[PDB]
Amino acid sequence: MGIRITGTGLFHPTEIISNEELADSLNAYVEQYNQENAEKIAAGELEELRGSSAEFIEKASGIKRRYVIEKSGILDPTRLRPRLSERSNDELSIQAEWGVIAAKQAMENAGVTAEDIDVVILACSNMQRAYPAVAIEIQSALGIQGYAYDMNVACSAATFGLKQAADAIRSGARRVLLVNVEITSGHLDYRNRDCHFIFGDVATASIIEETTTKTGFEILDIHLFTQFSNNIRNNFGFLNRSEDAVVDDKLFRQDGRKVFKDVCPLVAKIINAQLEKMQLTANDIKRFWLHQANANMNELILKYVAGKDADLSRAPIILDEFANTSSAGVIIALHRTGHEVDDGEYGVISSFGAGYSVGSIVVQKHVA
Amino acid sequence: GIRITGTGLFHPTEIISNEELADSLNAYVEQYNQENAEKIAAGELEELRGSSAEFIEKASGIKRRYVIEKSGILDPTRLRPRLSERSNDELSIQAEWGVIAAKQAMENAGVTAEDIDVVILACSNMQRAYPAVAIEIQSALGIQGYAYDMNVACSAATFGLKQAADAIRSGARRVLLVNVEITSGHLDYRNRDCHFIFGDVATASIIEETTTKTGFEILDIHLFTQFSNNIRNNFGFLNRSEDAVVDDKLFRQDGRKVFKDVCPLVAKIINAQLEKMQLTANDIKRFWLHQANANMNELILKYVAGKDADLSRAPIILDEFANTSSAGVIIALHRTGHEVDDGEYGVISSFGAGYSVGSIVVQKHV
Repeated sequence: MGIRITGTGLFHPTEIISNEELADSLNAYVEQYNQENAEKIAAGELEELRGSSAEFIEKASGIKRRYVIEKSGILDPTRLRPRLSERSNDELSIQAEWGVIAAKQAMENAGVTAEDIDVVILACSNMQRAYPAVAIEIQSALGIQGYAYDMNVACSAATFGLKQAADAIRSGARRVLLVNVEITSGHLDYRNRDCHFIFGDVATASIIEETTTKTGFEILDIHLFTQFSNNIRNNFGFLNRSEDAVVDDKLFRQDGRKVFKDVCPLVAKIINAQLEKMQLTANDIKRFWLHQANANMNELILKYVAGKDADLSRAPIILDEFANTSSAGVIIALHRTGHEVDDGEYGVISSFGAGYSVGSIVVQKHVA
Repeated sequence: GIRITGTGLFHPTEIISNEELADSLNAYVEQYNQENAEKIAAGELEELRGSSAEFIEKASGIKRRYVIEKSGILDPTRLRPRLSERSNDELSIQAEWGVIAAKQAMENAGVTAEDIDVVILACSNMQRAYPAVAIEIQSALGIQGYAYDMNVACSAATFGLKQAADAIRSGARRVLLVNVEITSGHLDYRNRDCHFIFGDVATASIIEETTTKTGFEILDIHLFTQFSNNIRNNFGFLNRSEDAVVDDKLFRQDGRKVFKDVCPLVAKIINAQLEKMQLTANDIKRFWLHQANANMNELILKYVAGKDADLSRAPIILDEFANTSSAGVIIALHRTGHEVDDGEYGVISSFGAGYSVGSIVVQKHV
């Protein structure tokens, strides 16, 4: 009791890549590859590459576009990664800069200032460097005094981060700033038709406070769950240098079919057990804020936990515009539609994905 | 009551002595300084400087360190360990070490996998971004619940202990906290002012809500961060997109500035914590401090206790392990927790990069 999400913030870069631009770009790479390797095709030595299309992407996921940090290099079929420049230690890192922008909006929405915050958690799927923690970089750019740390549970990092925020509040923290900064274009493989469309870039932030007198979503129950799986994995890391690594697996890899099979029943089972635990039915939940990877997966999970005739409207979809933003997804959804929940009504925040990880939070809105 | 009831320790097999390391770097610089003579006498590339086992020990108190693979580190044409990519079906290197340390901590604590609700990997460098290595560790141990990766570099262990307590305060029975530090994988062996600092280790700890198990009860925690570039490594996943070229993808430090900044900061945190808890420095049986610089711990101990405080109160293990980053303070607690008798108090304090400081007052219970 007494712990509320009182504000959220959102930043996305300016440039947009539509499905068609992305498909056009990969088609060119696949075409050139299949020419250059034609004799290797006819020989069965190397595997031929298959193009993609806007319809195949949208039908597979519900994604239509995504925001990206830098558009040219991603679409450039001879580059297939954003065109970025190294920054000097004296300027904000990219990740710290995005985090600060999202975080200032969360703070302004919650009506708090730097001196009001005690903890800064950077919770996301990939940190730009190991030390000093980018969370501490964000913390000091904002002028916040307390402590900060980086934390990684991939797609579920925001719901784990909310639990850790609530845990620190129970122990004495007044207010926690939770920040998720996902520059997925830095570790996505744009050569692969099966994953090149999945992810977008974004930063989100949340202010979590101990309060009974500010409007916000009070956290009622948290279920976190992990179970190791290699069905989503990125083997890039600081030991690749010492391994003299050669395997081409240093970016996002996924068996999408197995993830879909494994995670849908996992999420629904966790949500249902949580609702039972809380003496609530699915029809007491005004909004399900679900992970934003795949609208079919969401509709599936939604129709199990709720009725088959539940209104589309109760599980907001933002992935059409952002693609999958990994840990940031549920926060985007909450940021865009929390206003659709009435005073006293209930909501569910649930992330799921890599690691296998699942986090599920029951909340109830209070208006001050 | 929340209590540290077991610790565990794994280090790799091979040792590198200061003399072996100094010999190796000296081979590297004498040879480099030959390949680039037209630039030593031209002022474009500065002449590189060697060192010695004497310089190393005086600077730090370090005499040796364990490393994951010795030959490639010492080889002046390579200056980094020789490792092999493992397949996904194999325990990764970092999960493997953390498991070995975890099993020992569990055995010392008298617990099995089924007794553990949370697994935290708190260390200075994760081997990969996802799936979290903590989840690989939890799986391999057969633990149920949830796991996650957390990074505050040198202070990861004390920050991790805090999150362990928080998680227990909110319903967890028991937390396994693991620190795995393959510092040889991001150290710059070309640089005479840092190439000796770090060693490799894995440590683990069990934290429990209990009033009946022998261990160290957590009485107060104070964590602190404040951004500093005085310790930094710019290696990361965006390096490829930056088409990065600066030679800064390894550990880098301004050793003098960290010494001046950190020493008083830590003593101030400790002193303030001591006064908060109705304690004097004479009440503290043992100070388990970060294990980076023996002179730094010497000075901190005099900064908080008497000029007359005997070095027995602040155990040192960096002579054998070198600086083990987050794990260092857990090695010291593991090696000398027995030196504290029932009802006596202790202080666990790590500090370092980020500027981070974490400090914990404990009291031993039988």
